[PDB]
Amino acid sequence: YEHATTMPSQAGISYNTIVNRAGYAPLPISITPTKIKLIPTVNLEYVTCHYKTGMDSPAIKCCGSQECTPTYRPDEQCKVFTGVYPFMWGGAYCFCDTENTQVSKAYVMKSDDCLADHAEAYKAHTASVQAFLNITVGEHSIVTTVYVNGETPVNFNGVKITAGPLSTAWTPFDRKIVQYAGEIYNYDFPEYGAGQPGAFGDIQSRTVSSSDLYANTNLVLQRPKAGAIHVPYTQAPSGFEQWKKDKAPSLKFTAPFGCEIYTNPIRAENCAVGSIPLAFDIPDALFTRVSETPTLSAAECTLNECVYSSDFGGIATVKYSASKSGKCAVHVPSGTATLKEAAVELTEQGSATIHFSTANIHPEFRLQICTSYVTCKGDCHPPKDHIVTHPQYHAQTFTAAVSKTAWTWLTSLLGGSAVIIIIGLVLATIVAMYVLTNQK
Amino acid sequence: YEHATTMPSQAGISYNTIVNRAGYAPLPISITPTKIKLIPTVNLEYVTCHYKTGMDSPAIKCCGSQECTPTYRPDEQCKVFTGVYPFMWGGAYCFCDTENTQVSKAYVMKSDDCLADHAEAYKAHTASVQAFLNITVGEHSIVTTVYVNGETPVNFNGVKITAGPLSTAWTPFDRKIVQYAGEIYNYDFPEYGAGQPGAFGDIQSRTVSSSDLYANTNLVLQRPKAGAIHVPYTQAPSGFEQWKKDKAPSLKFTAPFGCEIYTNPIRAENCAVGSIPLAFDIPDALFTRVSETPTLSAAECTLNECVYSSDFGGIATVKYSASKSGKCAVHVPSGTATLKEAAVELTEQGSATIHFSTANIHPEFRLQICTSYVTCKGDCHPPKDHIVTHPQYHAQTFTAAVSKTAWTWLTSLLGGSAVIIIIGLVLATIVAMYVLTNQK
Ligand SMILES: *[C@@H]1O[C@H](CO)[C@@H](O)[C@H](O)[C@H]1NC(C)=O
Ligand SMILES: *[C@@H]1O[C@H](CO)[C@@H](O)[C@H](O)[C@H]1NC(C)=O
Repeated sequence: YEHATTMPSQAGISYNTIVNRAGYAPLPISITPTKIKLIPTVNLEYVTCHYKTGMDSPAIKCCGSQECTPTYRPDEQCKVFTGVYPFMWGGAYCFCDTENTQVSKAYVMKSDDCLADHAEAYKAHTASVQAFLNITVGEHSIVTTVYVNGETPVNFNGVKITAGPLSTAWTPFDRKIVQYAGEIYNYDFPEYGAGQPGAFGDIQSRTVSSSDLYANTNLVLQRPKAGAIHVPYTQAPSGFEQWKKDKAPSLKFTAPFGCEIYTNPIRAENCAVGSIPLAFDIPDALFTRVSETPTLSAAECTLNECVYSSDFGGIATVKYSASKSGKCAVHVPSGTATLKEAAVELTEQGSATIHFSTANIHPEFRLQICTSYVTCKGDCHPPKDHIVTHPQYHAQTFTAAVSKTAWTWLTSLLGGSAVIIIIGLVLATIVAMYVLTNQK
Repeated sequence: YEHATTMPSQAGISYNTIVNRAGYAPLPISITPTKIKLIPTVNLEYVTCHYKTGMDSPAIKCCGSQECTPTYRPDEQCKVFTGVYPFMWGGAYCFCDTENTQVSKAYVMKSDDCLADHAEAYKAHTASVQAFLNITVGEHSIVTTVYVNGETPVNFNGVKITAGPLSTAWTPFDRKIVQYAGEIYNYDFPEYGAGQPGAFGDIQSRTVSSSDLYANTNLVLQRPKAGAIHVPYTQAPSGFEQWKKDKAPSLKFTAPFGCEIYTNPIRAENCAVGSIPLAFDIPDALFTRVSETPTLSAAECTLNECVYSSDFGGIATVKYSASKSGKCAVHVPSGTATLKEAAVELTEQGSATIHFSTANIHPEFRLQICTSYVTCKGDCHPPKDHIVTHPQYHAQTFTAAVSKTAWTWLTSLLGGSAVIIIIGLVLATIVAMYVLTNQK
């Protein structure tokens, strides 16, 4: 037997349904999502951190001249200044007043703290969805991680369940993300080998331990101060620190649908978007006979009180005269009310208490018990608190909260609109016939 | 300056271009794709090998009874066969004619050779195109790997180059692929936990070293033969061996467009499909004035010998009277002839030989020397050999091979009919005017 349903993607809220074969005991099914994870496929582009302008000692040649060698280091600048007269603590370092040269080199590498303070630039695509589910089919329970691709099955006690695919392809991440300090930022970082000075990714390394290091920090060399041994340089400040000075709140605080953004692996959790289409395959063995389950006779629903709040604010009592005791499944086929429980203990005679949540002013829901269907009615009152801290436990309709008196006005005004028109047409036809009869 | 072009995705065949500025020396471009890789993203969800049906030693009890231990191993089956009379090498085992019990249980494990002789099932999507290019711009050369996403740039001598994205999204790998013995198969394997007996994936392990194993092989325990201590079982023959028996040739032999399917990483190399858009950003320092390059005047192109073969069958010469010697670029802006080279040495006066490949019988191609432009015209003969081992080095048009006699026949059959129609219309108008004039 193949069953199909559609459970909204909302963690922490149960989803109870019932499988009704033509002549067999109903089968209760409950799916409880404890966590829904969306994990994009991310590949590392590069890693950025503060740079260090490590720079070689200035080689001074007296009374002569020097030439520059490349040495092939990231963003290396080498320059020879002629006419220096360097000084030390001991006195004048050189014995020629002029024609002394000083060659100064300045390169850039990753800082000493790049092994801990670095931001990784990822590219994300083709997100994959997983869900932690507590499933209960016909008293057969399981707690398992299901992949929400519409093909991977979770199987237990002969029952197969295939979840998904998620009705939406929306993902909180763009095509380029930046992960720093265990916090995902949605940033459009420069491509590798295309970084710019003063901005994110001015220095780039393919990996934290990688030997290669692109570096474009606008490094230039200035002439040393007269009578001083040092290598002056003026380059644009670190792009990593500048990015951190203003980077906007992370995806923890800006992701739509209230997603929770986590790292290792980069994932989103409890995104309240879309619905998961569930497909059950229940073997015929689990469908027992009607005589084995209690059979209900002479049952009626009484609505003790209803308050159409977000939580289970409504209650009902069913007067029942059952064939025997035992567990009995309860359900609401309509979408006008959702029960807290999908089962109830049932005695030979008595009354059963059922908690439910609804959004209707005047409920009219055709509740199902063991095999019988009892219509349950009543009135609801507004909840006593304006703002709550939990999501909505039901689903509303466009005509849910109209209430009887608004129906009365809308019908009287629209019906009265039609009645007067009908009277006008009747009078017109009558007088037309009368005039035609007046023709001699 | 930004120069955008396109290049056919055909490995080995050099693609030559000339970029012309307003009044500066033309700049040659030469791109040689040595190798083009298409690398899909693959997720491994299980591996499969030959199974080994393990089984415990039978537990024999004389004048007694035993109970089945709960199953805790892959496909474990346990049965307590009663009324056995085991018979060891040292006579009968039990002194008890009947009410002797034998517990026999069996289960499935991976074979001892699953570390090497296994096939791993991947899911493939979102192929990532890569290329290996020789780029030559203005006597500046670089051999590099270019990611054919339309954003990653390659830098050399101040020149930016961005290739891609590939004009087509075609990939030879299906959604589900299988790697075995270095060969890739487009196999629609069952999902993990859905393996069936006697078919590929009857036993499934998430990874090679994983401690989990899903086994479904119809293992069934049979009653032991009288007087024998052994565990008789029955199960479907291994699905891995059956798949190996009839699995069809791998993608290496069936992939369209002549792709070469390689492994580690799973990739398709040298597919003759699609085109790669190229975008060059050339710094303005590379362009030099026409005065520096050797300008040319008073030249004409004579076609020595043309054969429209796949290779460079056409040979022509240009009689040049250059202002000075040096390098000079040559290119055909049209597609009716592709030159062998994009550079030639010019003396003060002389003749320079050019090799070109054409697909048309009468090449009226508008050759472009570095400064002067020469129209080259002639006739061609068909090639001698029906089959060659080279790909086509030129691009053919729909009207390339129409020749002159067919043009005359077409411009006769069409055209003469239009002339006859014009004559008929003229005669009709003339006689209509004549008959209208004769009203009086
Ligand atoms: C399902 O299992 C989870 C984890 O053990 C638990 O938090 C949740 O309350 C369970 N739900 C039901 C209906 O048993
Ligand atoms: C392209 O690179 C390969 C590898 O170095 C080389 O064999 C080949 O000659 C190169 N082609 C050109 C035109 O430079």
